[PDB]
Amino acid sequence: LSDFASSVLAEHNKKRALHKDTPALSWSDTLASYAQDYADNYDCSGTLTHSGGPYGENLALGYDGPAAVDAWYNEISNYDFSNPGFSSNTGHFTQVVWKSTTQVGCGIKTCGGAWGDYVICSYDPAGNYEGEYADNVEPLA
Ligand SMILES: [Mg+2]
Repeated sequence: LSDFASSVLAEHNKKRALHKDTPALSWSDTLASYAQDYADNYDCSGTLTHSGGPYGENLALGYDGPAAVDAWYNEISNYDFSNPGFSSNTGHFTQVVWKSTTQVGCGIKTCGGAWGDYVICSYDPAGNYEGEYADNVEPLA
């Protein structure tokens, strides 16, 4: 794996191990080809829009690879494990730790000095299935 791929995969697994019964991810070359193509074509507008593809997806603007994973994960501060499910400010975290997700692949592209890096990670199987959060988003162990 490349330095970007290794550091990003490692950051996912460092976080997932903090949670009960959550296995590590592996890198997928096909997922990364998908994500890097979307990163290649990103319009550097400052707006984050999902690709609408078949995989799970996390997006960030202004962080390198590992720092993006860190920011996604830090949404745990808004997650109420007593009331699991989706919210606009927890969906990145729940995809990072989604138990049934087994593979991740990501891409990156600079958007200049005013935006920093655009980072997209694609996930297979996808996370954030409504009604399945309790089975796939475990509490801190
Ligand atoms: Mg996103």
